[PDB]
Amino acid sequence: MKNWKTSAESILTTGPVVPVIVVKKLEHAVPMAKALVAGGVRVLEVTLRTECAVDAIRAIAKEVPEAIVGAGTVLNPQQLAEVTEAGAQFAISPGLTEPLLKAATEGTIPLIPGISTVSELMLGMDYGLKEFKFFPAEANGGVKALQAIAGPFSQVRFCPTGGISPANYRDYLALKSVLCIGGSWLVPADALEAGDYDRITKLAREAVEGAKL
Amino acid sequence: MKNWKTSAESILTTGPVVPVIVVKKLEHAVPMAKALVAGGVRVLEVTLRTECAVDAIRAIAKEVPEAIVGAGTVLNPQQLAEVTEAGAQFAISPGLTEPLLKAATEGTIPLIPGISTVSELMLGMDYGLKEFKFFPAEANGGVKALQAIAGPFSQVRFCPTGGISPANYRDYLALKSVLCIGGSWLVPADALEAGDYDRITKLAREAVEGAKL
Amino acid sequence: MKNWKTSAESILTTGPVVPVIVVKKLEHAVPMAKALVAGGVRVLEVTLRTECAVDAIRAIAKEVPEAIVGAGTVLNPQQLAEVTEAGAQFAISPGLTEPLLKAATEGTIPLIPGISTVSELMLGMDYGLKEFKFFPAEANGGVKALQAIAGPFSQVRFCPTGGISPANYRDYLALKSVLCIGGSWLVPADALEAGDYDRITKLAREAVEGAKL
Repeated sequence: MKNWKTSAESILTTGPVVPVIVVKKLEHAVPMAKALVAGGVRVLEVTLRTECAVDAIRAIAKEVPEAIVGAGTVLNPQQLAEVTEAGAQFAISPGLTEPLLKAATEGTIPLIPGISTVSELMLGMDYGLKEFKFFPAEANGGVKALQAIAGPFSQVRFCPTGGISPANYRDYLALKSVLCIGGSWLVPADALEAGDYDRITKLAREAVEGAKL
Repeated sequence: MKNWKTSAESILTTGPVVPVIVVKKLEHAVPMAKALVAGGVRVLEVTLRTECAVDAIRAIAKEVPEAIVGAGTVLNPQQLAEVTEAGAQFAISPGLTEPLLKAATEGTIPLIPGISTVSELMLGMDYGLKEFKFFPAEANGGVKALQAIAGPFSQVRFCPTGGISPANYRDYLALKSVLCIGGSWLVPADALEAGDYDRITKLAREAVEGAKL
Repeated sequence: MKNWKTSAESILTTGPVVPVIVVKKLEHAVPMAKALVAGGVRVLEVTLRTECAVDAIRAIAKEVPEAIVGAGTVLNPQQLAEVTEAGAQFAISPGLTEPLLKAATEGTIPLIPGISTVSELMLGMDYGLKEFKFFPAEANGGVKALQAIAGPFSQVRFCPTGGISPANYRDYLALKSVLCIGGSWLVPADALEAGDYDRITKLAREAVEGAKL
C-alpha cells in the first residue's frame, strides 16, 4: 500500500489471534503487553474505548519492543492522527468511511477496516485495500455469511471479530479467506483488574495452541 | 447539532413509542393525531408513502399543534426540504446517504436516519449525528445484532423499528442504547380507514403502559 | 436508464432463474450455454471469476445468439468497460460503489447491482436504478428482510442471490418485489467436467417448471 511501510497483511499473519484490548488503568498497560508477548501473542490492538487508551499505546510502544502495538476502534481521521503520533503500528476500525480510508491511505500506518457487506468491501477495495476485518462476525452471519461474502472475492483476506471465542475461533481460522481472528477473551477485565498477569499469559498460550490444527 | 433548534435526542426521548404512520385519506389525519395524543403518544411519524402524506403533516401541524409531527420515508434532500417547508418538526429515513445527511445538517430539523451496519453508523457520525434508527430491526438480527453494532459506540442511541410489536418491544426498550422504538401497530390500516379512533387511543395507551421499565 | 435499450427490468423478467456461472475452461462455455437454453434458461450470468471469463462471454454471444449473455462480479468501471466491449448484454455486481454506478449510467448496458442494506439501496436509487440484486440473500435476512424493505420502497424490484436453491427459490419468487432468482445449482462443477450436459438441461428444466406458481 505505497505509503505503508508495514503491510496490513503482515499484521494479520503475524499470529492466529489478535487481542482486542480494553485497558482502563494505564498502569496495567505494559505488564499486560509483556504478559501477552510471554504467551506468544505479539500484535496487540488497544481499543480507543478508554481515557488511557492512547497513553497505553505510547507506553507499550516504547517499553515492549517485542510486541507490535496498534489502535482499535479508530473511527475517524482525527483519531487516526492521534494513534499515529502516539506510536501505533497499525489501525483497526469497526467499519469504514471514505474520510477514514483516504486519511489512512495517505497516512503512514496500515489500516485494517471492518466491513459487513460487499458494497463496504468494494468501497475499501476502491482505495486499494485487500485485508479487512469482518465485524461483528457473529452478528454478520458467522462463518456462512463470511463464506458467501468472500465468495466473489478470491484475493481478499479477512480478520473476523465479534462473538469469536475459544469455542468457535477454529471454525473461522479454517476458512481460506481468513488470516486470523480477533478476540477479547485473552485480556479479561476481571483478570486485568486483579493484576493476574500469569492468567493473561496462559490464555494467550492456550489461544495460540488451540489454533494449531 | 448547530442548525437544529430541536435536538434529535429530544424527539426520541419524548416517549417510548413512535408510531410509523401510513395515512391514505387526508381527512383521517387530524382525528388520528388527536386520538394518538389522547392515548399519550405525540411523536407522529407521517411516512411519505402516500399522496396526501405532505398535506397530512400540514393539517396535523395546524390543527393539532400539541403533537410533534414529522416525516418518515424521507429519501433525499428534495423530500427533506418539502416536509420541512410543510411544517415537519423532524425527519426519519429508513437509511442514509451523504446527500441526505449533508442537507439535513444544513437544514433546520433533526433527521434520525436508519442504519444497519457500523460503516453506516460511522458515516452518520461523520456528520455529527448521535441518534439513529436501526432498520429493519428484526431482519438485521434483532436485539443481538444491535448490541454487537452498538458495542464500540457508547455515546450513540437508537430507535429500532421493523418487526417490533407488543410481543418484543420491551426486549429493545430494555437496552441501554435504545431510547425508544417505532411501530405500526398503533394505527392499523383498517381502524384508520374505518375512522375508529377509540381503538387507536386504546392501542396507544396500552403501548405506553406496556413499555414501563 | 436514459442509455439502456434493454432495461434491467427486461433482463430480470425474462425468466424465473438466472444461473450464476463460473467457467473454468473456455470451450466448456458454449456446450454449457446451449445446455441451459435447451432447458428453458436464456439469461446467463458469466462471473468474472476466471481467466477465460471474458472469452466465454464472447464465445457464448457468438455461438448462442438466443442466450442473453451477461457478466457477473463486475466490480469497477474498468471491468464494466471490458465486458461491455466483449459483448456482454448486461452487468451484475456483488455490491455497488459510486464509481461503478456512474460508469454504468454512462455506459451502454444495464447494470443490476447488489445491495444488502436500505442505505445501499438508497445510494443506487440516487443514481436512478430501480432493479437490484439482493446478495447475499440468506445472510441479508432472507425473505423477511426483503418484505421489510417493500414497506418504504414499493416500486423497487429485486433479483435475490446467495443461498437460494430449489428448496427455497419459490419462497422468494412469491414476493411481489422479486422478479427472478439467482443461483449456481443449475451447473454443478462436477457435471461440467464430467461432460454431463443432460444433467444441466434437466436441472434447468426442473428449475423453470418448479417456479410456476
